Formats: sequence, C-alpha cells, structure tokens
Amino acid sequence: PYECTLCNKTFTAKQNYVKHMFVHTGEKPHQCSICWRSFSLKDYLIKHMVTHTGVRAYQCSICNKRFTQKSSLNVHMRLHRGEK
DNA sequence: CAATGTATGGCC
DNA sequence: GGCCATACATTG
Ligand SMILES: [Zn+2]
Ligand SMILES: [Zn+2]
Ligand SMILES: [Zn+2]
Repeated sequence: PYECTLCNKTFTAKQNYVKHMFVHTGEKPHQCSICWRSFSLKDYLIKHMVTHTGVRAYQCSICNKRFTQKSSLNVHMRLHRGEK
C-alpha cells in the first residue's frame, strides 16, 4: 500500500503517491507564460490557464449557467437538487 | 501514464 | 454563489 510517512496517508495507486511526494519538495517548475505564477504539478497549471482564457466550458443542462471548473458545476447541481 | 471526475475551502 | 487552487480518485 503506497503511503507518505510524513502525512501518514495512503494512496490507491503509485501515480498520486509520486505526485504527492514531489509536492513535498516545494519545487514549482511549471510556470504560467502570462502571469509567471509557478505550480507544483502541470495539472494545476492546466487548470490555471482558464483564468486567462475565460472559457467557461462547464454548463448546467438545467438552467444553462456556465462555470470555470467542473467542481463548481458539481457544487451548483446541489441547488437544483432538493426538487424531486 | 493522461484524461477526467470528485471534493474542499478561502476569497471576492 | 462561483472563482480558483489544491488534492485526491477512477478510467482508458
Ligand atoms: Zn505527505
Ligand atoms: Zn497565469
Ligand atoms: Zn443550473
């Protein structure tokens, strides 16, 4: 079972374990070509670029409202939830 | 592995 | 309320 001994935390697979340990280094090699903000992992930088592009790719199919991140949309769906 | 999905919470 | 970073997951 993959486990970070600093946090005492388990991971299901190796990939997130390696990413977690690299975040533990403190290094931020992935930088934005626009605002020069640096990031631990490329995943985070990819999500960052949407703030510059303005694309709200994630749309509620109930009320047509649009969102920057899928997580925001998922949160929003709790508002339509509560009606059977 | 990358892509995609979920979850959290400070900040405006 | 949602933007946004951060951090975990499963899927292909
Ligand atoms: Zn750790
Ligand atoms: Zn930037
Ligand atoms: Zn909606």
